[PDB]
Amino acid sequence: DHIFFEKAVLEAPYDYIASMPSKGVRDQFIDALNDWLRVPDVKVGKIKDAVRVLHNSSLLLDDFQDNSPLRRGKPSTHNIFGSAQTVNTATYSIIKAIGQIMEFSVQEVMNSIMILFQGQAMDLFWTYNGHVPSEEEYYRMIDQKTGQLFSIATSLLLNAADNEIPRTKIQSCLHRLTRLLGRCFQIRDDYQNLGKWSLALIHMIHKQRSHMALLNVLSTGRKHGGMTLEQKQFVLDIIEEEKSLDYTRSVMMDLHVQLRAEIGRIEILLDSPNPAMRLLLELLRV
Amino acid sequence: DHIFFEKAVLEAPYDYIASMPSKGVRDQFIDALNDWLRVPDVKVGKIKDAVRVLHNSSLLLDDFQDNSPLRRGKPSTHNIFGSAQTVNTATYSIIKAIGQIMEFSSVQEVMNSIMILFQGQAMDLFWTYNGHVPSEEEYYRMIDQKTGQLFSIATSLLLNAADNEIPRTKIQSCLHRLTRLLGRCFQIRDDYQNLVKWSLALIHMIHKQRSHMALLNVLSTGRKHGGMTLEQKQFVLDIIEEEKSLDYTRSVMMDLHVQLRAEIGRIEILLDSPNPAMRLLLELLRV
Amino acid sequence: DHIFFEKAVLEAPYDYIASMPSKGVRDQFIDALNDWLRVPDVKVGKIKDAVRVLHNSSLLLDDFQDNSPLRRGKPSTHNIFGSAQTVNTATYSIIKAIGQIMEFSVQEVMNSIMILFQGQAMDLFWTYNGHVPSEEEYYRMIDQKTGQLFSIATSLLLNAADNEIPRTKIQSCLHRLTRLLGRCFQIRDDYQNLGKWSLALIHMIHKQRSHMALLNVLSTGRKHGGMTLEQKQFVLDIIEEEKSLDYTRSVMMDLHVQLRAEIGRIEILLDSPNPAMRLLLELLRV
Amino acid sequence: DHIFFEKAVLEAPYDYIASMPSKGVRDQFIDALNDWLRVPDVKVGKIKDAVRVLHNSSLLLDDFQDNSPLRRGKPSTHNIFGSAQTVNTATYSIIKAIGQIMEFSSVQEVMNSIMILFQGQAMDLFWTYNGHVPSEEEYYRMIDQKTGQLFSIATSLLLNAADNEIPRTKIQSCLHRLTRLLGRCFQIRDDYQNLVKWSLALIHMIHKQRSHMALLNVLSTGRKHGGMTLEQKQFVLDIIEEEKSLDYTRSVMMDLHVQLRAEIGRIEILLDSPNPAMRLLLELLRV
Amino acid sequence: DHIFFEKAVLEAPYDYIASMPSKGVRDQFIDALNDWLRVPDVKVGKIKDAVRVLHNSSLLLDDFQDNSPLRRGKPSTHNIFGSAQTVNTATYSIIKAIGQIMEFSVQEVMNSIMILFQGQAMDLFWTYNGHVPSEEEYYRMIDQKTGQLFSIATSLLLNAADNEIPRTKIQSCLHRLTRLLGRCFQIRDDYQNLGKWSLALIHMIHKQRSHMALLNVLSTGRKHGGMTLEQKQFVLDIIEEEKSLDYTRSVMMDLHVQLRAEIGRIEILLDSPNPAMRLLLELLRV
Amino acid sequence: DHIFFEKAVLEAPYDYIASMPSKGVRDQFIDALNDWLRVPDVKVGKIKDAVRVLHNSSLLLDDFQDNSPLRRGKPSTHNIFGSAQTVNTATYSIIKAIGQIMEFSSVQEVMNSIMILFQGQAMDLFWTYNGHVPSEEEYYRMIDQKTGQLFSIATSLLLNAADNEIPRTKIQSCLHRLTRLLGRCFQIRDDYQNLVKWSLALIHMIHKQRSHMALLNVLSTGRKHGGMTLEQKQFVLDIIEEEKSLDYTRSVMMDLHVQLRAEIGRIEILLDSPNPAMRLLLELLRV
Repeated sequence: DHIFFEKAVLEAPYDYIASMPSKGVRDQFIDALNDWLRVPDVKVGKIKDAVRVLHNSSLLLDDFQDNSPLRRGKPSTHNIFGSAQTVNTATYSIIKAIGQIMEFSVQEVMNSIMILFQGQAMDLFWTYNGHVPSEEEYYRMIDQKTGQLFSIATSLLLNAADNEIPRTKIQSCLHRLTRLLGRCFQIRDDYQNLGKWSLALIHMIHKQRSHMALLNVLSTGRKHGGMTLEQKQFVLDIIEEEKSLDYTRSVMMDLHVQLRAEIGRIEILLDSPNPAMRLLLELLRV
Repeated sequence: DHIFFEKAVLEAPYDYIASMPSKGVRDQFIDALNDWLRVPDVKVGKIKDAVRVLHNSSLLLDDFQDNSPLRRGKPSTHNIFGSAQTVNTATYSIIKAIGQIMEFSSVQEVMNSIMILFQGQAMDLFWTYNGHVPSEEEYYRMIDQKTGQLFSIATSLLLNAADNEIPRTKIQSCLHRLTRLLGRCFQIRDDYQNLVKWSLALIHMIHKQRSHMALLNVLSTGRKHGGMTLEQKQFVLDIIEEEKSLDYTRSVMMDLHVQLRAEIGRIEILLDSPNPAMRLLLELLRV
Repeated sequence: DHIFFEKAVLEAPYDYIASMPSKGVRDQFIDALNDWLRVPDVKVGKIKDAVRVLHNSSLLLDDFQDNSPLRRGKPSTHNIFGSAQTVNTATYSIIKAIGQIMEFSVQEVMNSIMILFQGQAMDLFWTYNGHVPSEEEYYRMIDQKTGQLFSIATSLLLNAADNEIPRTKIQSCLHRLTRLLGRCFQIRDDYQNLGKWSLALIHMIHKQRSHMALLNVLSTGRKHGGMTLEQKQFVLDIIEEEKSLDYTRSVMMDLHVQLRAEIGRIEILLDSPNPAMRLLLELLRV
Repeated sequence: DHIFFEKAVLEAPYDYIASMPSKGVRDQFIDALNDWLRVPDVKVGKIKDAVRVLHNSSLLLDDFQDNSPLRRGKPSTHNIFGSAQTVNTATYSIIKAIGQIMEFSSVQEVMNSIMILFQGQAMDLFWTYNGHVPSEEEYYRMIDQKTGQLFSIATSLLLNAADNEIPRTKIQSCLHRLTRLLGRCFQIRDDYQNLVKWSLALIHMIHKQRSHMALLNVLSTGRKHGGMTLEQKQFVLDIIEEEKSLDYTRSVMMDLHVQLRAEIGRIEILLDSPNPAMRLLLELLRV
Repeated sequence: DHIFFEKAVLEAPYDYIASMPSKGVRDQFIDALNDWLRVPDVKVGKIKDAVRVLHNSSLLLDDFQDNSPLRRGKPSTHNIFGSAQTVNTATYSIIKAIGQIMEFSVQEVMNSIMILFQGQAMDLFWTYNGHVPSEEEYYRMIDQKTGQLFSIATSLLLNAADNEIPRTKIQSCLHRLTRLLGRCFQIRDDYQNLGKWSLALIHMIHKQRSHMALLNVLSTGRKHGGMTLEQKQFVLDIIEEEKSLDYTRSVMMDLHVQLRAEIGRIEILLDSPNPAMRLLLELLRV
Repeated sequence: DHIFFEKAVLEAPYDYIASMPSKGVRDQFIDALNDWLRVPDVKVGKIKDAVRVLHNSSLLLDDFQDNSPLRRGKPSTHNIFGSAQTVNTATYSIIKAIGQIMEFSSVQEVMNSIMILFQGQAMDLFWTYNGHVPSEEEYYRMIDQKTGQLFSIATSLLLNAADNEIPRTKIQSCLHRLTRLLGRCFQIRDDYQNLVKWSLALIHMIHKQRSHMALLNVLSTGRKHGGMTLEQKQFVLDIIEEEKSLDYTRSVMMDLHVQLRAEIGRIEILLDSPNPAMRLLLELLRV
């Protein structure tokens, strides 16, 4: 009656970003995963819906301060509803997502979600206090979020997997695959400007030599809550001349080698070749 | 450890406001309620700890961007960690609280209890951002959805762990009615104390009283500035005091005390237990 | 001597906007009106001059805070002289205009001008406190300003009308015509973005259904003293999909029917067909 | 009614500052002036009411964007209604005042009287915005155009309604000379009181005294910041006090009192009426 | 060891702007001057290096607050290191420059540099307190900076001049030439937008008539620490219609006449025609 | 004159802070040092004047953009002349100071002495802007490069003009060691006084003590805001006082006094001159 109006208020900021183009690597991963596990279409639908809400809510919490517009006539959610409403809808949406998950123990599910916020905590902490994460810390952070969200999807699918697949023989390789895939996806994605960092930027800072100019723009942007368009150009130009993108390409090639090995290992564990998964891996390049 | 370090980062904004001195009404209500239910001290402790986390996280989530200090050597949590870390920690803390609830237990019922709090806050944030002053009825409905609901959650948890010699089914209806009305009484009183985000006096003066141009305009000035300074606040106060709208609040509270005293009596009779603790709590919530 | 310098200071902000292109619908209306009344060219000149000063001064008072530039190298008057000088010149110019009018009773003339500020008061009041005017209030506001300024011109012309036209038989229809024409002109003009409002925007809010997104951008722009370019795009897109411009077109078609009736009624009262007035009405379309 | 509501909106910013306590000099001057002219109490009331509206509207028009509160529970009109509503109401109020003037009456002469006020304000706003410090002569010419002119308007209105047994033509010249000089005396005094927008002391120190680098630069700092804070103001004050430029103000005021006392005497002789009220007013305008 | 790192910090903001394109009129002047004096290539190199450091450091002190980017991906030095580091590096660089100069008396060298700051003082003073310099004051300011920097180069070269040139017979004409050349270069350069001023703008203000609009934008920009793009357009448009660029062209033509006379006088003092110097003069036109 | 006017413009920001009351330690150290070297009063006067110009110019160069007033009627130099004029005057004043140094004299040695000050300031500005908290060792190296160096410059100048009966070569090594250690002692003390840009206590608590999350985050908050307000400062202070890191400062200063008293004694023996002035100065630099 009047409660439908209240719900419409509560979910208005969510419905806003939920209409944006997703560029669904995650759903393509779940589809590829299900070519092995063969979970009923009805179930993977709910699992997709669950992790999407989880992913969308992550974005709302991430971009609740963002002022830059999303599309042509679509401002940031913050520029429609303000920070407070955005944050409140986001927190509610996560809890609703967890409630939806509880249909497919309790403490285990809660812990899996909470790891995501452990990851975000480190990312936020480092950003706010001006720490450039080492490559090792960068990876651990990715594992606790982008990799973790991927892991949640994998676990839910394994739980609802067809009765003719051996879950215990496969759970091992499946999560090693998931962790490496999320890392590969995140590294690839952070590369597609040149997240807040990149493998190139991180390596350049920590590897060798003085780039006083670079240290100082980052501090400048940090003081201003981000860098301008010119400053970003400047940082890209430094990275391009130091040949630091070549390091990223080296790591990714090795990452594909590790991942192609994991897939074949699983393809042999089951009697199922997975071109879809190998296809997805091949499209996460350079 | 290095995961202990990661935990310390995550909990750091929570540990900050958690050291602030609390109001005390919530724990006092639980103690007064337990004089009936006689829940084991260990269990009420966990229940107290759980709703406190739930309460502190609520504070963090709506104070994540105000700039006024809490005490002299205590800036706002926002002015220590920033909005992002504050909001992230807060959201984590709520999930951690829900995990703690289940630990001493239905799953969907627990979730629905928590989510009501955000439906109530959604309306609060909606009205504020779009310059709508709540009607007295909407103001109550919001209070029931939040402050009344958090009290309700505490009540539900106590009932489930009540000593096996009290009749939970005979007492359940009366107990939740008492809880809702007391949360309202607590909130109205609290908003009143803070007057001299809304107030029953301010609500009544806008809807059932005729055109005050300076009041409406100074509210819009504050609404589009994030908040009013002291002189604007004082100006709003001065208007309320000359129109004697504070008397309306006094009237509602007195009637609310009558309802509540009657509700306590019914429960003091259903059980064979007089509750001077609950009645004292009621009396201290004066306007 | 030195007083010429002082006057040049006082009227500098006025001379600034007075050189802008007017897009004179008002003067075309006065010309069309004079095809009936046949007021001496010298007199309509002074009347045109009077209402223009009145209109220009209205703009100065309206845009004394505006930061957006007018033309290519022409910033807002505020960005040349500041708010204080702009406001002071504006108020002076209105009083001078009234003095000029007093050549063509006193309390009646003063009252006619004061109605304009009654209209602006409601517009400013609603804008500042976040009230979206109903269609009825929107009309009453238009009648008290854009329609009122038009009415002032009509009255002045009627007063100086040729001796062979019956003022008493015509005054009735003439002011009904003027009120409807100003309304039609304002509705048409507010449409030419998609004033601060529009008939479409007003109707959409008040007619039917929840557009949470729409309510919230308006509140956001209100807090910021106007919306950005993206937010305006967003509002247009919502109105375009809700087919709300179709309501405006419906009202305008009806408005032209009422107005064509008024013109013919006057064309028959006198023995004078007025193609110029009908031409003007036909160009205020969609 | 619904037009009464519209009126209330329009007059709301005016009703706000109209409740502030006034200086009182203007009404006192009119009373002292009426001890000569013996205008019917009803008429001087309307004249007082008219120039007050004219005065209040002037305040609104140049205080439409300063952010400092007037009293403790009284923020600036700007900080209640905003600039737009303040400016719109003010402009309306001036026109309403002019309409009131005609009501108890030439048309063009009345308009010209009002428009002088804006010519004077134009120069004030011009010099301020472009960082020009007025010469003492320009400072007087501005005062005559505004504060002196408003007093002049009051004088003209009183004269026109004067008791039929006083010779208006014999007294007119002396009366306007007195009015101009008293407006100047009132303004110089007032600016002096506010020192310890300009001041006679500050004007004199810049033009007839040699190079003070810190003073000029701190003025430019304030001019491009909208205004100086207290320490900058205090700094400006400290410079004026050590250069003893305040003594120059004292000198001008003493000479002004001599001129004014002589002017009152001439009028006290043209009429057979000593005016202790006007002389008391003069004496109270001390530096 | 660690001191190399400290030096790299200290000189990081200097190395930043030192890589920018110079558009070296100054070096072309020194080359032209050396066609007479014939100072050893090694020495003019150090002299060029000295005045460049001096010039670069001048820029750092001038633009330590500037927010506008220099090139495509090169923000202002202020937007990399902040004002404090920029100012500190600048002051250090001047002192190092003076130390470098001391290889080619002491009080005379110090005084020559200090004149530069006397010039900047007047420029900064006038800008901050809203004084438009007269043409005479404009010239004296130029002589104390742009002309003075040119004079420093001339003096250093004269000191190291070949033994077969008469320094005493030439010092007179050489410094008159230098002063006039710097003035001509600065006037030409200030013209290449339409420094903070121009000969046209200065003349227009001081020559004749009221341009209220012009006075008020300048005050507006002054309050805002500079004018926007539109305001600058507006100022150019006023100058272009008042035919004030014609005054600049008049002064420059006369300046070339004076300068061509000085060059020939020197060409006859020595037995050396200097096409390079005359070439440089010819390229400082309009 | 019209060049005297130009000079007045140039020196105006310098003349402003030059009238502020000085700390006095620098001149007191020179006087105590001259009790050994017996430099003619005329010469030490010029040396004092020179290092003062050098010191005042340093203040101007790093206070050219802070907005807090110095006294009640004394705003920051920045808030009188702006950053540009302040920075320009400061840079000129340093060059003028160097010219004064040469006047009462090597050229390259004098320049190198001055340039060390900017190498030290470069590190200070670098660490601050990029959020690096100096290690105790780096903190000392910076102090030696600046405050210690300015003292060193004064020492070198005194030595060169010392009375011909004191052995400069026998005393040079001990004198510079004393100078460096005293500059450090003066700076540590001064930073300590300002606690209750860095401080030895704050430095020690971050590096040799374990994870304080609120401290690090509030520093970053201030670092990206240009500076902390009073409550943030007070909050930082409250943390230092409960961790008793102030005791570490006390320990270093006591050990520093032991070293310095030993150094004075060696010089009191190399010369036949006890220096109660230098020892008193040492003792007054207490923590």
